[PDB]
Amino acid sequence: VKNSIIWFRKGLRLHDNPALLEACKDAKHVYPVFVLDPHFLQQKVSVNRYNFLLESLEDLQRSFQARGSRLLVLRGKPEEVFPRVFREWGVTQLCFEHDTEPYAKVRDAAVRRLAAEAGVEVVTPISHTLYDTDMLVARNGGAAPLTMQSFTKLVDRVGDPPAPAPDPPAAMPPPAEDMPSAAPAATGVPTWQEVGFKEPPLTVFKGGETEALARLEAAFQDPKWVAGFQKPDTDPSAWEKPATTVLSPYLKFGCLSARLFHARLLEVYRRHPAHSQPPVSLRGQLLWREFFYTVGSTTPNFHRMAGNPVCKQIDWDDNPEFLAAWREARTGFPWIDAIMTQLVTWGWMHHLARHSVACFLTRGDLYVSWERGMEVFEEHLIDQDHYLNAANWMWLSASAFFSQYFRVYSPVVFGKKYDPEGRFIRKFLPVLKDMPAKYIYEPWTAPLEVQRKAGCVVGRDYPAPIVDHAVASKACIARMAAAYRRSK
Ligand SMILES: Cc1cc2nc3c(=O)[nH]c(=O)nc-3n(C[C@H](O)[C@H](O)[C@H](O)COP(=O)(O)OP(=O)(O)OC[C@H]3O[C@@H](n4cnc5c(N)ncnc54)[C@H](O)[C@@H]3O)c2cc1C
Ligand SMILES: [Cl-]
Repeated sequence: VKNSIIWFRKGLRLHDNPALLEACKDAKHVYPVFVLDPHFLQQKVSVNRYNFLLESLEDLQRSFQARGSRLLVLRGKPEEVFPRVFREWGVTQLCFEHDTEPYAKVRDAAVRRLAAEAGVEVVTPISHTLYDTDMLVARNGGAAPLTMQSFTKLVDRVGDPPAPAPDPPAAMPPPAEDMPSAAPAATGVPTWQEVGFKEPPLTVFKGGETEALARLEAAFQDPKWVAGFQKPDTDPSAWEKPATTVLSPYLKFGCLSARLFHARLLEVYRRHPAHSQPPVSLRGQLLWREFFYTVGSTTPNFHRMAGNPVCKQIDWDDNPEFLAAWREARTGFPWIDAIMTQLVTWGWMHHLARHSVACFLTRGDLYVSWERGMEVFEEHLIDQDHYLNAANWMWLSASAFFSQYFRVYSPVVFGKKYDPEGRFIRKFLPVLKDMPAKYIYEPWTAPLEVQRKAGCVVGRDYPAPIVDHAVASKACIARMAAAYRRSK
């Protein structure tokens, strides 16, 4: 008989899951498995992203229970768990979504060898990304395109991505009963308190495939907005109803299939001939994800500066004081501090909000390495993606892809163009709630009487600005100009 395991790592969903469809085919028993490291926090990860994963697994558990099955959260490392459960469950086939991250390739290689020793067939379909990323490289002459414009001409020569896979059957072959490694008390989904966290999650975005689909349909309720979407024209100060889809955490964990997203976009585009085109369109945003995935998977040391063949080597400063002030939202610039407060509270900010804080920390003001800001983003972001977080930090620091280091966002003027009353600022920084809008972006310019009437004295309730933007930015520009000249 055929007994199979569908191993969840990403792809935390039942829709468009070719690995699950293959695991169920002609199977007598199916073991849906997620491997959890109970010593993860005793190693970096916020409760917001880890609870988002737990809610995603809880959503999987209900979906499996609704089809006569059950999700098994096995404790331990995969190289030690699978050799046992291969023999105990009589497994003949192992199925999991292909992953191109560096750690994934080492882990998957090791598991593949253990599977061959136990006589277990391994099927690893591609469905995290739109395309087979190795096929795009092979189609482009053996090297990944380094520009979005050339990357778009490649995907247009390849054609549409594969259709989303059909849904699994209404009933699924259940796990075998009374197997010791499948005991319910040792395979349940843990809560955020049980994995070690002490502070509760504060984010407003709930995890799981069900939430991902409901947010997808909400984005498509207005097909004209989808068709006319232009990323650079969206509002970073909008928080009550964010100006973009906020599908990034679900695409990161695979709660939403990118191919389903892409297939829905094409339906709307066929009916609205004036729809926006890449790179600004909503399809263009999925292409940025694919573009960065294709470059980064074929570039060694992509997440670092040294040894990265595509990253500029810049003499970033080792200023721990500037980094701590930026990390703890006490720079003295309310627009910067409000975004960094949203980072720790929600785990998600609008793309241009991330532009503001990343330019400020790196090539704009503090001249700290993009790797340091990256480490802070990887801790709190619920959409934390190894390749996207890398490439966008190298973009914002003018270390890769982007080179116009003379374009420097003002931490005073940028948000003021969207939100002159500072509603975004008062939301996330309630200490400035009573500050009049004339000084909300520049509280140190307010007279002492106004600061006292609003109960926010600069240097007592809210910190004074750590740098003068006009002085700091001119220095960063002069130094970036020399870094782009000394190289060749
Ligand atoms: C410094 C910095 C760090 C970032 N780190 C991450 C990260 O860790 N994870 C992440 O998902 N995105 C990251 N981004 C990209 C961008 O911030 C988010 O993808 C976007 O803000 C998510 O909101 P959304 O889903 O509403 O985007 P939408 O505008 O709705 O775009 C839809 C989808 O397209 C993809 N996408 C959009 N913009 C980009 C982009 N610039 N690069 C790659 N994919 C994109 C995402 O999968 C997103 O869900 C980063 C950008 C910056 C400037
Ligand atoms: Cl500006």
